[PDB]
Amino acid sequence: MVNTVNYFKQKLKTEQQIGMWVGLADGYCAEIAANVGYDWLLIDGEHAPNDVRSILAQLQSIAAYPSQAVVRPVSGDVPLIKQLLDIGAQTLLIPMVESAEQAELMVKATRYPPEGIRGVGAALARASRWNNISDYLQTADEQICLLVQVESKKGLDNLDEILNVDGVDGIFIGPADLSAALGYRGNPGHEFVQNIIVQTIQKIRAAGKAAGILSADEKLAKQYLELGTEFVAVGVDTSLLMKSMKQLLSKFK
Amino acid sequence: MVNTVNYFKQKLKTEQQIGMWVGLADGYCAEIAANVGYDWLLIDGEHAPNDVRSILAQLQSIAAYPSQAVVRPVSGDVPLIKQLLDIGAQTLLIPMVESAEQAELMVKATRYPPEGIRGVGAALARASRWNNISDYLQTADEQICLLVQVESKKGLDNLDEILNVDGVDGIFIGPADLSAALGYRGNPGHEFVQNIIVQTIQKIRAAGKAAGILSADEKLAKQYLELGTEFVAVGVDTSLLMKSMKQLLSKFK
Amino acid sequence: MVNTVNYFKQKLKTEQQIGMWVGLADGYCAEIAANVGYDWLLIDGEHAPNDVRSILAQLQSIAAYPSQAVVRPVSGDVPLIKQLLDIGAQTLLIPMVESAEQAELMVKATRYPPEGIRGVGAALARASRWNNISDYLQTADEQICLLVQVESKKGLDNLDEILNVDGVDGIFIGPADLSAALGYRGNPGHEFVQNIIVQTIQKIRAAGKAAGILSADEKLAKQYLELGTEFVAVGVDTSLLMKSMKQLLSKFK
Amino acid sequence: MVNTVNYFKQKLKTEQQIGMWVGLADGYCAEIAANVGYDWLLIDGEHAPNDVRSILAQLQSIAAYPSQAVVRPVSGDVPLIKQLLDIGAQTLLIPMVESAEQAELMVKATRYPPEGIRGVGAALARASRWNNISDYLQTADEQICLLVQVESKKGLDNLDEILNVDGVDGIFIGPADLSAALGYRGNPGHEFVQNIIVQTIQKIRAAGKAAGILSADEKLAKQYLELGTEFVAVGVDTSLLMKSMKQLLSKFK
Amino acid sequence: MVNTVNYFKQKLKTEQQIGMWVGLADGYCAEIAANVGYDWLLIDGEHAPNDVRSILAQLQSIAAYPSQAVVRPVSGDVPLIKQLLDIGAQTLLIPMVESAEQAELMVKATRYPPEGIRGVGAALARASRWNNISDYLQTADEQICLLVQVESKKGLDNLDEILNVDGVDGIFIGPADLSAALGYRGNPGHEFVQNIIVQTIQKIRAAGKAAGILSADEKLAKQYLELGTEFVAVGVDTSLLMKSMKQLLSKFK
Amino acid sequence: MVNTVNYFKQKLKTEQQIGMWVGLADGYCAEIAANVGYDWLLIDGEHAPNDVRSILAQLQSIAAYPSQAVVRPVSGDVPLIKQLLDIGAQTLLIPMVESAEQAELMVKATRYPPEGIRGVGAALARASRWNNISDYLQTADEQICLLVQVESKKGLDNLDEILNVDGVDGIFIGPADLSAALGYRGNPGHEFVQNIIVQTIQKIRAAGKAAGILSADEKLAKQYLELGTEFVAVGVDTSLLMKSMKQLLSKFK
Ligand SMILES: [Ca+2]
Ligand SMILES: [Ca+2]
Ligand SMILES: [Co+2]
Ligand SMILES: [Co+2]
Ligand SMILES: [Co+2]
Ligand SMILES: [Co+2]
Ligand SMILES: [Co+2]
Ligand SMILES: [Co+2]
Repeated sequence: MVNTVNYFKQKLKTEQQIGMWVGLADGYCAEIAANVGYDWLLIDGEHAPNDVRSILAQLQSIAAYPSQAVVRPVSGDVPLIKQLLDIGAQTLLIPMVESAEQAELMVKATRYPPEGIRGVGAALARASRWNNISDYLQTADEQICLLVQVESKKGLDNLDEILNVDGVDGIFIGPADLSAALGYRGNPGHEFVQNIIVQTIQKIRAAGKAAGILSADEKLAKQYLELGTEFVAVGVDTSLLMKSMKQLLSKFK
Repeated sequence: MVNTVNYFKQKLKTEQQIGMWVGLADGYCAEIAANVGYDWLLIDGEHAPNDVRSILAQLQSIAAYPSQAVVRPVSGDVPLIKQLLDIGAQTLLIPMVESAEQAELMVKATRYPPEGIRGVGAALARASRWNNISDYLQTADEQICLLVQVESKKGLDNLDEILNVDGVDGIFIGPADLSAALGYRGNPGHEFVQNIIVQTIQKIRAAGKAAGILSADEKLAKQYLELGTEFVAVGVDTSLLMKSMKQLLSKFK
Repeated sequence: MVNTVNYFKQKLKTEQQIGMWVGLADGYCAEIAANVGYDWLLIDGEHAPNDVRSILAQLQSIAAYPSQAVVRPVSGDVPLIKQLLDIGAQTLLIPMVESAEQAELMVKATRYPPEGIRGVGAALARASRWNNISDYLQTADEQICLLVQVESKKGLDNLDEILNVDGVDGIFIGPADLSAALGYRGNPGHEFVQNIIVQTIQKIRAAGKAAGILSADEKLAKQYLELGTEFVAVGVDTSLLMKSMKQLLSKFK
Repeated sequence: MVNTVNYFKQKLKTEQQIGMWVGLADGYCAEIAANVGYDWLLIDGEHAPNDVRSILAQLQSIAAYPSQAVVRPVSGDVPLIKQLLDIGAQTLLIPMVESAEQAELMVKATRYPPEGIRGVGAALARASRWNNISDYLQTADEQICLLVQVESKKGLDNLDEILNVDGVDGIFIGPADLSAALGYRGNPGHEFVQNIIVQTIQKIRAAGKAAGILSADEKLAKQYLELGTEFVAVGVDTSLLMKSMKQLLSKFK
Repeated sequence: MVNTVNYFKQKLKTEQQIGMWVGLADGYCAEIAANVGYDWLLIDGEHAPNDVRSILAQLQSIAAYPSQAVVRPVSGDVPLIKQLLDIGAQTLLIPMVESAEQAELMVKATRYPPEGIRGVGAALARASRWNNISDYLQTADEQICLLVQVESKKGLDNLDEILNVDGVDGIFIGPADLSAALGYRGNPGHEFVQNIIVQTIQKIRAAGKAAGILSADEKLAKQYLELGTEFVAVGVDTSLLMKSMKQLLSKFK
Repeated sequence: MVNTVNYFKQKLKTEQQIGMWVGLADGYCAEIAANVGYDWLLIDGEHAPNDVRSILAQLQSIAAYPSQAVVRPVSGDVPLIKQLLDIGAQTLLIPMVESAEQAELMVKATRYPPEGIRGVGAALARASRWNNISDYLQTADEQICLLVQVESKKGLDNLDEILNVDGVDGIFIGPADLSAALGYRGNPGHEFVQNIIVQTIQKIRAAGKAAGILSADEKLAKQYLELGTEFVAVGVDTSLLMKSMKQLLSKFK
């Protein structure tokens, strides 16, 4: 078997990828999302009740479908990153990255020694298909994609330094965390926050990195796509389930 | 503690109850549905991948919310009915009921001896809260609600006989199974099928039983409500999740 | 490896075995019960929310301890009996047995062809330790113990016929089901029910079969032990957990 | 989306398919087996500790790989067959089929009304991908494959009658059950049993049905393949795991 | 919907709340405890085999009952605190707190930016009921309760400094960890330890914070209640289950 | 009950113990491995998808068998070490230990106060069998075994200092991590790596510590055993499952 090609990583340079957030924390729900045709699915290990074992079930569900899986760990924890790579997550989204030093550690966390610090256990890993990918330890690094989130004042204070880190493939803006950090908690739509988001996207792309964001607001998501943003998540499974059920009940009250 | 009052059962005689089908087969998804404000939630043990233990998890999730739980077992199996009653399901929907003899057996299956055949194990049952409901064995039968499905030609051939069974609280029409049985599989909206459904609702209510149905078609659901139908399910969680995600992607293709 | 000796089965002829009912439906809770020193533990697949997979977890927990496991299936279902034997349950308690014909079918359900109808799949079974017990198919039948419950008027109407069935090792009286069947639901302590229970124990033992019963009432359990009853369950984990927590709170209200 | 093509079913007429028995009862273990390249994988719901939910996890794991899934239910139970078809199993292996009447019921159990009795719930089914396969109710029946086991004296007594059932795609011989039924329990390799197995394969193929069998004995498996047997399982995951670990330890004792 | 009111937090100033430790690590066992009538239940993520997903199941079980849930994480880990708040734990008990600097970080860990560092993901959170609590991001902080444990010499060495931290609602004394730290492991009942515990309760209350403790010793628990201690846990589910089963067996040996 | 004797720990001084790596992450698979007769089984929480709860299930499965369990946590995390000790793991293997300061912290992490920092919660712990081991807090420390991995250049740079740490019972060499660290990723069999491994084994034993290693290469494993290596793992369950299934298929292609 040849290593699974990371099409998400390649497409950061060739197209704009439409994403769906997956926080229903279940292999069955992840498969429903996988049937829709999103370019990427974000399995959320930060804000949904997921662990390594439930994330594995969802990677297994999604794997039969063309949608590319991206996993968000609860934090930039090196041993947790090791665990998510070995169950076969090829793209990671690291929340709350705030310095070039932290970004560089996340780069090393995703790469094998001697250049990085990813723990080596290919005999046990779904990532290598238990060494059925015979050259995995030589071909693994090439298909791993590292995305970091800028979503705090400290992240914005270190943006230019993070953008000079080789191995950071993309910077994703978190509007909820960022609007809260800016003293506009629950009000990311305010011009003060949106002007910072637009300037941040423009700086990310000017440094030759992919820019990403999540917005469930169709107008904002379309504006971000018009600006060239490479990976845009346009909704959240929990939100869509709740709103679809509420909108239906409202027709009958 | 006093036995949990079956408000669904009482409301069969006082109002029209709006329902949501729950087939995501998970305590977390069932809780999301429980927050919307449906009069009843149908935990589907027939057409969703559920078992006694996953149904228990969903009963526990939903129990904090006013929505009334209704459980559909995979068939009219007396021992499975016993298991679902003991985990605390107070309303059952029995699929593919086809004779007064089968309906009478379902009545007995839901009632304690000596009048019925429900196995007695109150020390172990969530239904009795492990005997924290001190008079459960005296008060249980009063709060159990039995619904049977008519959804085959043989069911229609025995409709008047089923409607004379004391202990059948409601008859629910299954349009998918019924349209297939009539040789209109996938086409319940045909006049041939709909004229039979309307006639059947009228006969159910004329016999003093509650009538029920599911339709994700807003026009048909509203027509059934205009006809007086007492318990109408107006959508399905799996369907709403898939459609909401597809409609969103179509805005960005 | 030699087949696991069924000490419960041997001890039916040599001592009085004290039992604990296990309805907490969990490997962790079953292990806590296994540490106490009961002669037998009843994993309840009838009145607790158990399935083949949760019963397996509990057999695995209990297996490190001297307590003998007895499993109760939800009914006398031949294919379910096959499944419980292959995960390694060596003693079964069949609820609501009502005829010698049904008892004879339960005997055959527990024995390999050609004499019985137990499905053969030793390569897959924990019972054979996946054929690490090399002579399992020759030694299995000898260590299987069949217990049947008499707990209805029909069971009492067929008691002498059930007691003449070769392969029925023990008859267990269910006081909850039996008192309900007799029109004394929730009142097994009444003399009318107790006189029938005592006569039934005396007839079971006179026919050379082991007699069994459950009572959480210490006086009744001691009376049953004085009468020679071979397997007496003296309490229920769910009941003891609830009562211990209530009694403690009552000291502080 | 078009309905998943059942390549196993097509290949019954064009090649000899090599199978692996999957009884480790786990999505992770099923994926390991799926990477090897077997033509078919048998998810065993009869002799491994599986239920609808664990079988679903395994179908989801295997679905990313070319290996075709076949599911064996615990018995020819119509409602369980409905549940396994809805989670998306397209090929079923029914144990212990013993009459043309039972084989005909299994045919109807796998087909929609009005010609069959498969319950209709496409909105909830992974089989229809929750109606994302838009024409599922018209295209489903064509891709369902029914295999029945002949593995008892009564099955052999009804072989010619079972072989005349339209809709039975294959007859699979169970050597463990059959050798036990014949009074050679644990000794299927005896000439008395093997002559019956060879004669039975010849009759199945002479009637234009596919013949199948399991043997972990390489010589017997190769003999069955030389006889033209269409679907041959050549080993069992639990057996291979145990033997590989024992053989390794024996090098070091 | 309005944010769930934290009655435990309010009652720290108005009454003495009686608690039960929940370490059976299971939604079913947590529900049994929830039925008893304790003022609070401690879901132990430090000393029972719990994770975010098993804690969620227990929050869902308990939520239908008046008992207030308190969750203990395995350590004062900021990302784990984020995960437990989002699944809807409103009161946290942080073990082994040893400085005002660590206590201040735990305060920030429980509050949204810009004043704290709690990660913002309300669309995904049971805490916000997936934004069905429409003003959650404005109302959340008010209903969060932070308890810290003093249970080491370093904790006692920083007691006055911890008691001056605004946002620490209560200090809980851990007698097991504290007696071990003092060189009296397994002997918290010694006067040397008890004089320190009483002095510590007095200092906690003198500083205007709530004092808490666990003791399964009825005399010590009543003494702590006489001293004004605001939140007293009086037993442990695992302990009560084991002791109740052992006491029963001892009546029959 | 007396504390479970750690025979693995004792045998470090009296014999050479043969090990199997257990990464199938499942109680059922761990039991299969436990039946084979390995001296020790390594439950891998670093490179297999395990968490505290799945490791508990595996300890419960294995506990009925003489094979000694060793658990590898994902990293030398003090709170995770506490959790693994409380579920009853008596031998820990800490990956990537790189200093005497880190080794000394791991020693303290495994011992109760006042000499160590292991959190005290014996009422809740399987380790104490919920205090059914009445003297657990006095007898626990004696039966705990600490193994640390040297598998990086920094570990080799601190080998003599790690070997002087009292409480380190064994040093285990990780050939995958070490060969990668040395710039021979995937090529541990190179003489440059093997000469370092042999020298490292000789130094470990010269300091009076137990030496350990994993190799699935029979020749290398036998060489390490001839050198006196005290604990040698000779294979991996995931590898043996994959290779056994591939080797079988290759006989039939
Ligand atoms: Ca199950
Ligand atoms: Ca978990
Ligand atoms: Co964020
Ligand atoms: Co239907
Ligand atoms: Co009974
Ligand atoms: Co068979
Ligand atoms: Co403590
Ligand atoms: Co390593």
